[PDB]
Amino acid sequence: STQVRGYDFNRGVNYRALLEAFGTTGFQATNFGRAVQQVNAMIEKKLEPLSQDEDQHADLTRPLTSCTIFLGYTSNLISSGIRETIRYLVQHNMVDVLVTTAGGVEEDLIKCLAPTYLGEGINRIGNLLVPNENYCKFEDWLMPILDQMVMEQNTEGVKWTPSKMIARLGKEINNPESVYYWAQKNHIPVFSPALTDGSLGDMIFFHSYKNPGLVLDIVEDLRLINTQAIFAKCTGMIILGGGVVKHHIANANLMRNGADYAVYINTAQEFDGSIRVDAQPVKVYADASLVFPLLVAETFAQKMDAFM
Amino acid sequence: STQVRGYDFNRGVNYRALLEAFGTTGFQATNFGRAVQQVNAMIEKKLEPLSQDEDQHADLTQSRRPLTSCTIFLGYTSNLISSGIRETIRYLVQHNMVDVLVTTAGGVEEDLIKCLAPTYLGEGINRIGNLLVPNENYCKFEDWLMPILDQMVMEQNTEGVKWTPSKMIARLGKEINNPESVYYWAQKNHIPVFSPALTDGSLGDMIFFHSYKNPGLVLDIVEDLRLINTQAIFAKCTGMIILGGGVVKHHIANANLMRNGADYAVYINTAQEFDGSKIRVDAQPVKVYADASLVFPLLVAETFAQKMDAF
Amino acid sequence: STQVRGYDFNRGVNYRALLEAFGTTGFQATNFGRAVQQVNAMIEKKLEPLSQDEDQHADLTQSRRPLTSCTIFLGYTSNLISSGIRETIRYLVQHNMVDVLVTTAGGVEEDLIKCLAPTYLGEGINRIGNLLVPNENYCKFEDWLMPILDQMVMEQNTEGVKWTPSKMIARLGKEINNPESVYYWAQKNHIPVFSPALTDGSLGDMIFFHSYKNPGLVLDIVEDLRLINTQAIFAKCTGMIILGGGVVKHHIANANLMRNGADYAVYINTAQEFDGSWGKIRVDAQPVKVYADASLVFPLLVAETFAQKMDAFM
Amino acid sequence: STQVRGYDFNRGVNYRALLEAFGTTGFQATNFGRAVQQVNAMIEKKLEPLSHADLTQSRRPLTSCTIFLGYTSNLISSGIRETIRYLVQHNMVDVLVTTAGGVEEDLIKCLAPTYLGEGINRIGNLLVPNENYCKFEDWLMPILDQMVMEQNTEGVKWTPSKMIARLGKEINNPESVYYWAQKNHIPVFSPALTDGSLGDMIFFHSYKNPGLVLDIVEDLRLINTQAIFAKCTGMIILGGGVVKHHIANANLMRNGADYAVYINTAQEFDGSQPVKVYADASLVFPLLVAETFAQKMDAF
Ligand SMILES: CC(C)C[C@H](CN)n1ccc2c(-c3cccnc3)cccc2c1=O
Ligand SMILES: CC(C)C[C@H](CN)n1ccc2c(-c3cccnc3)cccc2c1=O
Ligand SMILES: CC(C)C[C@H](CN)n1ccc2c(-c3cccnc3)cccc2c1=O
Ligand SMILES: CC(C)C[C@H](CN)n1ccc2c(-c3cccnc3)cccc2c1=O
Repeated sequence: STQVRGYDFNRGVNYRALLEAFGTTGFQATNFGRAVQQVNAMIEKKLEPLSQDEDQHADLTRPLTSCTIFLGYTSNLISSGIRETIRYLVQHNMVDVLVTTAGGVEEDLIKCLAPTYLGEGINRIGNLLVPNENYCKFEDWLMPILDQMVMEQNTEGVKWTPSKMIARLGKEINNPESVYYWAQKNHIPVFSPALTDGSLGDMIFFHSYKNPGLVLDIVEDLRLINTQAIFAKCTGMIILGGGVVKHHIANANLMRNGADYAVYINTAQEFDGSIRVDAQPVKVYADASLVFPLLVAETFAQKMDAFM
Repeated sequence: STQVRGYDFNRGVNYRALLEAFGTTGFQATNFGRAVQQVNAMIEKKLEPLSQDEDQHADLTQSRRPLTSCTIFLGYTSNLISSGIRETIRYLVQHNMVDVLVTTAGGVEEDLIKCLAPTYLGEGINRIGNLLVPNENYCKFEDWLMPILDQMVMEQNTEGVKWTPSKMIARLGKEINNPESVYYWAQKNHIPVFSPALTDGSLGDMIFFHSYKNPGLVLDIVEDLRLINTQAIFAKCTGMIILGGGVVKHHIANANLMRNGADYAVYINTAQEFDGSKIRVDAQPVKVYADASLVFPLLVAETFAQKMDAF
Repeated sequence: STQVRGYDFNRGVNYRALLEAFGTTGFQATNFGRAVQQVNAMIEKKLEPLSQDEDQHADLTQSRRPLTSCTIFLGYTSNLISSGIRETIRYLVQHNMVDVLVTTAGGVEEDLIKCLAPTYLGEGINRIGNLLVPNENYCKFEDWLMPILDQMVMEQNTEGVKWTPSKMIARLGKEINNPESVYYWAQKNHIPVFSPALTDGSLGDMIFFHSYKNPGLVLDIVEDLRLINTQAIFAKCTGMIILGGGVVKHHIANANLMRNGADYAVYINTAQEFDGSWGKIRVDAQPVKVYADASLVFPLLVAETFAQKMDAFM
Repeated sequence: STQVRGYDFNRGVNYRALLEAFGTTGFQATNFGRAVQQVNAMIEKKLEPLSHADLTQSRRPLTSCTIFLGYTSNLISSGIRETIRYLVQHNMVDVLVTTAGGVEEDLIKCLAPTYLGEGINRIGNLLVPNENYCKFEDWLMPILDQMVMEQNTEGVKWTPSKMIARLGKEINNPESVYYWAQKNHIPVFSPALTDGSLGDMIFFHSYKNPGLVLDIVEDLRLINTQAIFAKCTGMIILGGGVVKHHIANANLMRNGADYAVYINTAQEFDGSQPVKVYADASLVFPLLVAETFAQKMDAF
């Protein structure tokens, strides 16, 4: 059994030892240390070379690795500075699939046009402020792209889905601060059935009266996200801010393995009800704005050289 | 200014007086009393007669549902459909007391599955909090669903049907043909159901599996985007009752869309604010910080169920 | 196995059937139904006829309260006394439906102050969640309190009184002499009130100020430690109803003290577990926890339990 | 206005820059950055040279900022016990306040360890073997005998703070928070001292050796004189509302806190300017100390 012991500041400030001491500190500090262990296990799996046999399985679809990592996050984390943390992972191909919620696409693209501010015509998101002007700049940028998307649908047989639209918006924003710029550049698909539930939806709706008939099919994206999970050698999940992806994915009939590694960081409670098996997930009960940068510092950022 | 005073049990037990006394009890009891007041205000607005030969904008809404003086949006998380709140929601939909439903992944199939086999109390099983759904329930559902999915794909070819989540949910409600089903009553009463996340759970696993046996099903979210927005834009007045989480974010006022803010908005959930989880403005919402499994039946008893005669 | 089924409003509004249907609704509704079952079992145990040597228990407990077949401890946070749940608690104490009260800093003075001036709904003021207590209410209480503290110090110094929080709370309840007061009824019915944190808030500010005018008041917690323990040790059976937080931690079973675990334990609060917040001794029964604001749940619980057995307490 | 921007890991892992970037990250990360600013302001005030003992009835010399450190007992069961012990060891705080269990869980750890989980006492994901309490009871009983004798023969008027100082002196172990508090004349307040296991043992002891008195009114005067004679007041309150923020009282000559940080996961909705970080203090408090007190070790 491991004894409870906190970091001793009589040693001075050794940041690596202080962060490792979370594991023996207890409560959510211990969950954080278990999350670091799970994510380091994911990364070490991902960096294992595929055999010529495994490599063959992999190509039945970006290059397959030994661990396909799904990174799911709520839109609020894109409004926060965690946008930079996510952009870094996507930029360096450290994760394979993104899943987000309503607002999670446009809040990244808008930040390329105008900043979000700290608080305590304004959109308030917790202690953040997005001036209404930011949405106006975004709408002016978006409308011509929606025109091209409808023309391509009608003249070049394009069958749009949320993931194909998000790839197109990332290509158009053409800005290395953008999560979605890097995802499309690095062939990391982005899934968001809720893509139209917020401001981007208001704009697509408005656009549809002057230029009707845009179709966004969710069933083709249903097949694409499943293909990422079914053809994976191994599956990891890092899910932030809420239940963006429920942990139970193991499905014998679909040939879909459970995740070998799963980390959840959120402040949701269980009490109101909010093939390889599904591994026991690690849950850190904490604001991901605090915890996710610390997790990335102790895991992905330690293996930067291997992803360059 | 209103004095804090709880119900006096020396009066014995008058449930109406006990429930009204929540308003002066404080903390979330007071919020419950304010939620009762807001929903009763919504209902009284809805029951106001609408102006003579009123422009329906049936051509603008593409809906067969007649306009009332207050369009009520009822949003709820799937977990509430697994709970007994399924019965509470089914009652409101059955009596045309709400106009639009919005739900999350699982919120459709957990209602339909309960028509085939029961969900059980806990403490091959799917655990949802203290509830248990036997895996066999999903097997029965899949056997029932596959032939309907076949008909839906063929109707794209034979009838020019352009499926959306709302149109699929109405079809599944018609097929289940069971008056215990929320979705049976919604399609019978022309109450549309919106759920872009329709395919994110077990129903999605089945649609995915079916799509290799019978390819072609398209579910378009943009036509549903237009349908849900036109319900809010052509509303004379808007009410929102949102349960279990942020199924719908409160700020809907949009001058460019001529979309009024809600005049009345009630939220019942246990989510925290601290981690960030011309047109009429968005009225200040009432939030009751509580499990909707406790609060929603009490809310309905003191509001909709009091005005059953008018519906 | 019990099927999940909510109340069907097609039956109309039958409040008793609606409240019973919480049991089959799931999530915290089911926990509420379990809490009603546990409290009804506590009350039915309490109402079972006893035989016992009255003088004998009295000399061991140093209490005038007669033993029943179940000793019920009611614990609550001070915020619930600021709320309308003050009326709910006062009712239970008035009718001798509970045996012992335990509260936290503020839980005594917020009841006494309401006898002098009202607390108001919000959304010089003390804000307690969405409640407002005007600062003037505390000034009226201070004016009322100072002469009583003078008498308490005189009785200590001339009549050998050894003050404890429970003895002080009984004296304040006697002095307020107002049937709206929880503490008026507790002292009238010989229900002791325990609060080691009695002086951590406004009442403490006033005791502190008074000690400059009239020094040497002693409030001993060790004699109260013995009084609360003897209530639990000489209990035939123990129930706990704990509101608003962990006012009393549920594990009380102690072989060395001959202190039985609770046979029935109900907790109503919104606290989380995640941040760490010989067949002769009865075990600690598994508690029922309802994750809910007690301001909503406690009156419903009382309606379906204690209020149904009012006849047996007359 | 400050722009929202997270730490860019393209810059590599620079821990000081990463921790500062919490300030511009938003949500509770921003609150953490504000908490570091408030505590650094407290420390800078405390280290200002000053231009009392008969008024406070304390041997502790006044500084330019009196810091009250309040914490729930669960944090003493956690590894935050080490973080608290460090601050007390180096006289970086002036007054401790805790809740039921917060004294004995420090002393018991000097006799036997607490273990990680997921005859055992469970405290969240921590395990305290029942034998730990048995070793503590064996150690405690002789001290209680001496305390009652000193009361009855040497006129000692015990209070929770005087008992906690005595237990810290007796444990005589530099891993103990309460050892360092009594060594450094840092008083510890706990009216709830007897609500838990230590109370069970004092109660048991009272049968064979009756009449121990623990007075709370003398402690009421001692904690107030710490606040009244303060030039400036800082509060660091962990795990819950151990001390409510509003202390300003004109009639008592008691100033409000100039600086206040609260770290806990309590919600305001059921009725349970300071900086509040809504977070488990087991995660946040070591980071806060690393960027504040530990940076100024030389000055202490
Ligand atoms: C993780 C997935 C491979 C499996 C899992 C099965 N429950 N699953 C599927 C889709 C899925 C989607 C989705 C659906 C359709 C189109 N675009 C995205 C979105 C969010 C979560 C999931 C999700 O959790
Ligand atoms: C409530 C709505 C009238 C406006 C509001 C604007 N933020 N809005 C829009 C769509 C919407 C949708 C949606 C989108 C597309 C297809 N089916 C459903 C789903 C959930 C929430 C919203 C939602 O909150
Ligand atoms: C409930 C009790 C019989 C036993 C239990 C043992 N853990 N216990 C004891 C005292 C106790 C007290 C107390 C202490 C001293 C004076 N006045 C009140 C206060 C709050 C909780 C408890 C409490 O939880
Ligand atoms: C911080 C204090 C100077 C003033 C403040 C006024 N509300 N105050 C007082 C006592 C106090 C005590 C206390 C009381 C008596 C004996 N031992 C400790 C415990 C906890 C918090 C407080 C507390 O918050």
